[PDB]
Amino acid sequence: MTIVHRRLALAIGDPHGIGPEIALKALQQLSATERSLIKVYGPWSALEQAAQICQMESLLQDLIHEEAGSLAQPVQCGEITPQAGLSTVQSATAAIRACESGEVDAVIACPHHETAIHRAGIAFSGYPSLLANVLGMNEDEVFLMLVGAGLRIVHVTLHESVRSALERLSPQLVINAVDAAVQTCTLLGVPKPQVAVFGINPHASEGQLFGLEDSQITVPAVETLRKRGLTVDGPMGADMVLAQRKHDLYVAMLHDQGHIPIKLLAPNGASALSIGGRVVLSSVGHGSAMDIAGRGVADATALLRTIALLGAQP
Amino acid sequence: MTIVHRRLALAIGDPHGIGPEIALKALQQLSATERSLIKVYGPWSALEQAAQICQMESLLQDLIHEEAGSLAQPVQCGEITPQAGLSTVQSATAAIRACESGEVDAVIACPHHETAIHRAGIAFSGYPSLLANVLGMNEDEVFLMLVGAGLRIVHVTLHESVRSALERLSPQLVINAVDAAVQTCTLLGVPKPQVAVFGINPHASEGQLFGLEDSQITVPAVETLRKRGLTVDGPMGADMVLAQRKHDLYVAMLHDQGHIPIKLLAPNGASALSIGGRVVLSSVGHGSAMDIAGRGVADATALLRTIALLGAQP
Ligand SMILES: O=C(O)c1cc(O)ccc1O
Ligand SMILES: O=C(O)c1cc(O)ccc1O
Ligand SMILES: [Cl-]
Ligand SMILES: [Zn+2]
Ligand SMILES: [Zn+2]
Repeated sequence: MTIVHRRLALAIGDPHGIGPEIALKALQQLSATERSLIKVYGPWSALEQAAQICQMESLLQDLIHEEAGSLAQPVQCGEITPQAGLSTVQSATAAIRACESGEVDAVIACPHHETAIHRAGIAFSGYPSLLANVLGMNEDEVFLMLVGAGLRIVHVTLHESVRSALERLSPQLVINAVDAAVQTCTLLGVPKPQVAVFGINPHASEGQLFGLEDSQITVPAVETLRKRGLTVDGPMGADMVLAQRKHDLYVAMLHDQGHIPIKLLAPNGASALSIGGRVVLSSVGHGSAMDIAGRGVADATALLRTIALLGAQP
Repeated sequence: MTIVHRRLALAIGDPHGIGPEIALKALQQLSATERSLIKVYGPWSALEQAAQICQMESLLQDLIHEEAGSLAQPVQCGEITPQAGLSTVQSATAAIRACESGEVDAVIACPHHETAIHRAGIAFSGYPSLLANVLGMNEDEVFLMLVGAGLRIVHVTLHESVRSALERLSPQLVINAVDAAVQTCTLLGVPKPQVAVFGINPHASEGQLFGLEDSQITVPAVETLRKRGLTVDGPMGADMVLAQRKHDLYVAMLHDQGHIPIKLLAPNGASALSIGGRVVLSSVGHGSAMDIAGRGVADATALLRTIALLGAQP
């Protein structure tokens, strides 16, 4: 059964971690045709290392590959180094540039190590930020969509105090979040999705009874999106709309509104998609696992599921 | 199977609705011993009416009853009247006063009709507010706990703008909410609960990276609760802790944090418990059903489940 129905870039993550290993393990399970659709970005030495541990030398031949994040020294499985940190960011940057340019349709980034990246002197708050830099966009014009248990939830704000989020919220920012999420839905295999916008305040403010914010922010936003031809319900109380389960995309105003449901229904298998300017990037749901790196016992189910998600048939 | 292990007050709700009918139907399914623990508050005429339609006159004898919300005219099943609206509020007020005074340990309110109550010139936002008035407490000193799919979630703030809730939050307010919820856990059959406190900010502020609020409010609150002998984890990110499902009580900081999960896992079969002073009050999850009122088609499963919850063995 085929799962890859488009061209993907696979950035192999921290080359001292399990990233390289899970990359090979995942690709091995795909057919030849499927493998020809996945271009692997990262240092070749890391991949040779993982091949020898995993007995997958045969596979390296049939691998489309672009050298990125080359190492100046041998691979040290399980060690945190700035060298590995830079490699990580260079591989992901290459993958993203390939997607920006149209050479691939999406990017999957294998696990990084924040310490590694930090020690290299590189600021990194997440894949949202990274994606912003590379494309030269504002950090807040890149959005996180969680996907899990059939729920797709884009977040208009993310990793800041609730106060800070509320101060930042505006009609335009919501419109941008939806625009990004709707295009992403095309990739995922839902070309014209039915959208629901969450209320900032409880029950979407109940007119103005529980706040003015929804009347100033979410209501204008929805009316514009409707006048531009989009099918959008709301603002409605997050709690209520989610329970109905009659929409393809939900638009959370705050981190917890979208994160709580996803993690409740999918405490392991949720994908996190950073989306900006025609680039969709998903991390893999776990860390670099330095404790097991290079012992060849890492599961590549998560990565495979991530490939199935970004690879869906239109 | 016994389900009533303590003294309960049953306010029969709108006397033109199904409240009277489901009251009799529920009580009928209980044993004699169980019935002696339930004191029914409401007009006797409504109960005679429901008996005669449902052929349950035998039961009225063995019913502990206090006249409340008497009607000045015959019962008109299926009609919305201010008379029925007042009856509703008087019955519930009596039930609550019986709980306040220590005559019963909890209160169950059968369905009301908002229009009925409104036409009587009575303000009514919900059972939390009503409970506040009757006891003469501030609306913010009463807490809503939702119960459903194994989850019990008390809310420290409720029905106000997110900004307003954040402005209200304080160590003491959290401690109060927990104190109320923990006593309620005793009633519900969980003497020594394991508690988890949600973060105000995403990831409980991530030290102080995503705000100072958790270090000012939730962290102090937890340390006090621990020093007073409670087993309390957190503050932790709402999303994360909920997914673990290793706690008996969760403490939401905002409406949506607690409401989203409950409604998602239990779009029916969820209880709403208003708790203030020693009083625990639950609604039934449905309306007065004027379309069927007095046609003998109402099920009392929902009410019976509500009795099982507030009636649980210590
Ligand atoms: O699961 C989270 O709280 C989360 C953490 C991140 O670093 C990035 C996106 C997320 O959704
Ligand atoms: O579930 C809700 O949003 C809700 C609505 C109300 O009208 C009263 C209490 C609640 O908890
Ligand atoms: Cl009375
Ligand atoms: Zn997060
Ligand atoms: Zn509500």
